[PDB]
Amino acid sequence: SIEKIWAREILDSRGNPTVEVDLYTAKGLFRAAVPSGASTGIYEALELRDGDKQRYLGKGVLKAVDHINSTIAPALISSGLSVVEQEKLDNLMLELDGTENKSKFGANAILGVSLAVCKAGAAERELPLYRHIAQLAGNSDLILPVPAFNVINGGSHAGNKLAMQEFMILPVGAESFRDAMRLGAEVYHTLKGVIKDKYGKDATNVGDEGGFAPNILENSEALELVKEAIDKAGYTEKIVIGMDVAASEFYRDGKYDLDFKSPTDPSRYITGDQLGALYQDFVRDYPVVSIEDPFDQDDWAAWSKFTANVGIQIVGDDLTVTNPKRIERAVEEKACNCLLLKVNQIGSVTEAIQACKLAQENGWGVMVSHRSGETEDTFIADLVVGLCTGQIKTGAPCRSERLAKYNQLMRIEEELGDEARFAGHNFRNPSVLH
Amino acid sequence: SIEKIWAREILDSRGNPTVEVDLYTAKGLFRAAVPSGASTGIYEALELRDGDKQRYLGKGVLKAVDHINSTIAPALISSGLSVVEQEKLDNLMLELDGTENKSKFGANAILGVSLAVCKAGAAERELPLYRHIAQLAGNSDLILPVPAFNVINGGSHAGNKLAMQEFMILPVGAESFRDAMRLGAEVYHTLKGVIKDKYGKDATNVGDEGGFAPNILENSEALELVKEAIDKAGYTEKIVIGMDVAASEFYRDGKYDLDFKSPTDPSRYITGDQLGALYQDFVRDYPVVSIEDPFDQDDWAAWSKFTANVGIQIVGDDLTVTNPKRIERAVEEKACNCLLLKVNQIGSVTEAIQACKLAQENGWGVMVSHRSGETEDTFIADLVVGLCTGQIKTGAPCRSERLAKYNQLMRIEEELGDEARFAGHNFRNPSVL
Ligand SMILES: [Cl-]
Ligand SMILES: [Mg+2]
Ligand SMILES: [Mg+2]
Ligand SMILES: [Mg+2]
Repeated sequence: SIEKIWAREILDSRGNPTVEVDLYTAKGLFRAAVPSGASTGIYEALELRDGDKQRYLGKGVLKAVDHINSTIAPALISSGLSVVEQEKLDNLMLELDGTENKSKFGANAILGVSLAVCKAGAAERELPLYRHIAQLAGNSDLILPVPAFNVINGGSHAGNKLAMQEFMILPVGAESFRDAMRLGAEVYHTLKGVIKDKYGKDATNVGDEGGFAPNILENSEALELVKEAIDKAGYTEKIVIGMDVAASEFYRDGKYDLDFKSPTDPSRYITGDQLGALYQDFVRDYPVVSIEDPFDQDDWAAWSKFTANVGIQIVGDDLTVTNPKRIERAVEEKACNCLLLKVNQIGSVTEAIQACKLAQENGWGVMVSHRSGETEDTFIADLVVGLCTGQIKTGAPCRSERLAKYNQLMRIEEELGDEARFAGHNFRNPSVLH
Repeated sequence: SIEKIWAREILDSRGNPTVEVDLYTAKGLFRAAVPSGASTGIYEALELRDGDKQRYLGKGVLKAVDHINSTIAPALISSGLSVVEQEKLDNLMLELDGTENKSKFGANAILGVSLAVCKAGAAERELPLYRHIAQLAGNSDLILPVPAFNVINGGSHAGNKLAMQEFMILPVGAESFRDAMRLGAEVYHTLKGVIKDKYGKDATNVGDEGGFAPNILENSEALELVKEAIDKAGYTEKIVIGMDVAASEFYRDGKYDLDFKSPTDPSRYITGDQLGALYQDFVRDYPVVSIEDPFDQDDWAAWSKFTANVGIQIVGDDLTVTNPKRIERAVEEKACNCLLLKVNQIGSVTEAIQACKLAQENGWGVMVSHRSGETEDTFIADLVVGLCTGQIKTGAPCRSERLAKYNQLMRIEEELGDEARFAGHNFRNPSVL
């Protein structure tokens, strides 16, 4: 039932071009936009960039836009398939591309259409997007996720020495999602004053995801600042800490560099075992309940060893790239126990849902995720609810490419009323709350 | 007519609560959100905050929301008025409020509904939002505005010694609005590198509007950095600079302090004349074609004198605070020649349009503006096009509460097709195009 499709180039939260797709049906216009990461794993589906240095510094996405309007569009229209057939329409583009990593049209082109298709499908069945997604996934009793706000940005997301990428707070003890937003925001505002008083005002500017980017090096200090903010806000024991190390960003010849943003100096490099011993101290001295990408995307041995020696959540991101093939290996080698779900790491809604179900069926938790480069699109809000993962990270409660998703989640909770439950302390496995 | 009105509390780009309204008609759902404003004041409309220091540091807006759901909503529904009747519906809310500055219900409450009504009205007319606004204002020759990107911040918006508040780049030489976005984005990224190499990576983070706030004191240094970025990007002949001094922030005992962020010392204070002399140098040495709030909101003498002695655009912000009465005085005293248009500062769509037309009818330019605390709402994009102001400032090309507007403007340009026209070098008076 697809009448027409038109893609365009828009700008993401960092000012870089990205793909946006408008899809028309008898129900009206449905548009979606595609995110873009900065710390991208080498195994992620291909993000097709034009490479025209004389334009957007080679970051244009006209090629991906043209593939959509000139090749993908006519094909989906010809199929005559209803937009409710997410799997059939997605597989169609997959075949049309014909490559494993979507290197012909680009994962950004395919995903742009896939997303618009899903929104049109929900309208076709007269249902909110989150409910439609739930049916596509095979879920009934939906639930609001615990939000993980990245309030201190480091790594390749900020201008500071801080090597680790994200320090997140999770309002596990909130009464509802709306309440979770309040605690998150309150801690964030308290944290601004905590940082300002110790490092000055020039340390309250933010990184790509809205978290403060203080001029610090020690990751322990970041944790200390967050913990102090939590306590000062009066939410100790109601808010826990999450981390995204994104170790692949500072992996240097088997070793790890916790100061890679400074002039290269191998003498400061540390081994995997040392890095792991550091994490143990963090989990011991701080309320750290989740650590994402603690080791390089290829350093499997380190993942298995660490995970087997911790009782917290270990999240695969660059390790798994929302890819079933990589997920299968991680589950067999018990490399981690949670999957970070990024629709643009694989390239289609169908594959993302499949990756999610695969993790869930193996006892893994699943945290839906934005990319460091986001747009005003809010698809992941409805996605996390429909997939009942119980957890999502989509930024600090700062910068609207972040708030747009959090605001949408509050609207979802409002619409569901007493039909949905907050994940709370069961963010790892909310299927028990039903 | 209106079937239902439901308001809720959402978070703005800084993490503070604000008002969002859902308006229902036979046509469907129409929602809009309100940007950050001011709770206190004497001229501008005031936003109503809860004041509960225990909740959101006292920045909640539950009261404003309550007024919409338990008061405004039922009143507008009963009237049976069509959403196409913007003026009548807005007037009804103004009378329901009673105050002169919308201090009872809150400017954020009234504007929220006003914005939703306008979006719903456009649907009833079966027209895009920018077109509906154009008809409400009496315009037909729509025009795409030149964007003014705030890439370097100072004053109260930064932790540096830099006194002046905003340093913007305007792609007046762009071929279209889409092209203007590319130029702005390319210069922004180029600027980031220039700052990283000169000040260090630790100075490449962004402020509330997405611009950079390097540790600098000299205002000429900020201009120098922007100029270098423009040149390095290769657009020296297509991009000019706009400034927002926000002089009210450093106005001291009838004088001005270009280092007010340092320990008080009136011996460094400068007079209006001296401050104007500095601007004179900025205009001669850099491609500055526009300066906002060069003097205090009450220092009328300095405004009129400066405007009469320069040829650049002079924009009233705190001076005019989007207020008809203030605008009238500024017009009669020739204090400035451009109105910064902040819808939430007046409180209603109807009143904002009237303030815009008042300015335009008096030979003034008009630059639509965002607020420090923005939302994912894109209303002002359609507004600047429908009003044909020729210029808008809604952030650096960074942080989506800014990009949402810019992307929407690109969609509008695309929608206009061949009829699309870019203000370009005539951003001050697109009336000629
Ligand atoms: Cl403002
Ligand atoms: Mg990454
Ligand atoms: Mg990650
Ligand atoms: Mg101003």
